[PDB]
Amino acid sequence: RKYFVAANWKCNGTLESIKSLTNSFNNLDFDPSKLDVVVFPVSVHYDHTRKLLQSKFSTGIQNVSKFGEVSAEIAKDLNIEYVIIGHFERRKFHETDEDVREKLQASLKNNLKAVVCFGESLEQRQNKTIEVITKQVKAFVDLIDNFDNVILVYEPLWTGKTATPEQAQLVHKEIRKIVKDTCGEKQANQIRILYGGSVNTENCSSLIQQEDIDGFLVGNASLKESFVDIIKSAM
Amino acid sequence: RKYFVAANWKCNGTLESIKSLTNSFNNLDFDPSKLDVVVFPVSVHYDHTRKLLQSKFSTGIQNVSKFGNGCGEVSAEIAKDLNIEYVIIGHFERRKYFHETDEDVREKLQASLKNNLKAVVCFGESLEQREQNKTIEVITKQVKAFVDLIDNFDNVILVYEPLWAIGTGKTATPEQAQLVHKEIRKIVKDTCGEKQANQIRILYGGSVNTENCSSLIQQEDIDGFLVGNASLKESFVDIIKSAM
Ligand code: NA
Ligand code: NA
Repeated sequence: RKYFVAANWKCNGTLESIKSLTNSFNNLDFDPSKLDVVVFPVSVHYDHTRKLLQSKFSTGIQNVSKFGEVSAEIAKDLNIEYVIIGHFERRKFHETDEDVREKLQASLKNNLKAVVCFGESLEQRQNKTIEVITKQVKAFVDLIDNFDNVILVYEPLWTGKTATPEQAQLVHKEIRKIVKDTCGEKQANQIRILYGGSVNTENCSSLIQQEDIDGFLVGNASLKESFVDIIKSAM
Repeated sequence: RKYFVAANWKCNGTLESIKSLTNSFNNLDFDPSKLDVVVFPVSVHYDHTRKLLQSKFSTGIQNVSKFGNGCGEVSAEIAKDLNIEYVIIGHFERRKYFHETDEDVREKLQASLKNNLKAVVCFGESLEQREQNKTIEVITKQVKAFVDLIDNFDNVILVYEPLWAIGTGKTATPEQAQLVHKEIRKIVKDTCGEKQANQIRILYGGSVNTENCSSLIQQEDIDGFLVGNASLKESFVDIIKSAM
């Protein structure tokens, strides 16, 4: 299964900053049949970003409507390949597990690929981690039609605490067993589970080495040149 | 006051349908020094739309974040960097489906005006509110939530959305609309002064079609429209024509 590294630029960038940053990304020699690399710019930067990045990179948008909203139909029509669903920022705009299920159903009926985010809070980590994550995942997992095309992301919302690569691997493990339980062992073995906590050039190798971590959804470190080194950890 | 006609495409369009629609719009001869016509396409259609439209049309986006730069949001800063001239704030759909509050509207307007954007600011009362004689109460509270932020009164445009006559069965008439706009205008007179109240554009944001536009625009305190699905049509040109 293909490792997958994603740049979530969140609400950042200017037309010049994107030219320079996409240029440095372009400089990276990687094989896209080996490794998926996905850039998620702000909506109004999408066409600019998609033009500038080479075809070896995929692109997506950071949210999609279950119905100011970008509909899945509109994304389909523009050849926009990926959408992010359920990012904790969106949940903390009050997005619920039901909204996440319903966005995924909308995206999948339109031939979109989805990067779906979940994970447990500090308080829930009352030893409620597998419970919280089993509920979050069961809320949408039955919708998955092709297990190459839905990418899960564990976001350790649990603050002044840091997650170790061991603690990440343990939650990945249990997500892939939730999937195995709920959908089958071959499905679980197919699905990419990315780490979506704090990822930088210094801890990325320790995480990608982990048996159940297949890449990353990267926030602030993906606004820098050196994001190419996070990609290189996955090469 | 120049009249002001806005096309809110809401969640609609493809690339070819936009090429076709923008071509029809470009065929209309109006004087943009006498009439403001603003198109608000979906975010991912903005670049395409702005290229296809002639300069007589202004453009904008349908929502803006209250947070600056720092998932899913377009900041006022990013908009200003893209030379996006207008934003829509407070549309009923955002108040309904995203829980947008009067506080969010104020902060969005604050972020917008600090970044040199012009703002189309929507408000309006529900059926239940109107039935309890709360029209004036609710509109006063909604307008007072942001009205002290307005500097140049050409650069903020108010929109009355009669939620009570949107998907309720109920229809509003032009007299009913005019009465509300007059009340809105006195709110602005009472809070910012006579000159500012007579400068500000107040649009009707209820159901606007080829059928009703002229009945609406002719009322004294109705200065235009924020038009939804009727703006996804070539005959949007005839709505503009009533304001010409
Ligand atoms: Na791995
Ligand atoms: Na009038």
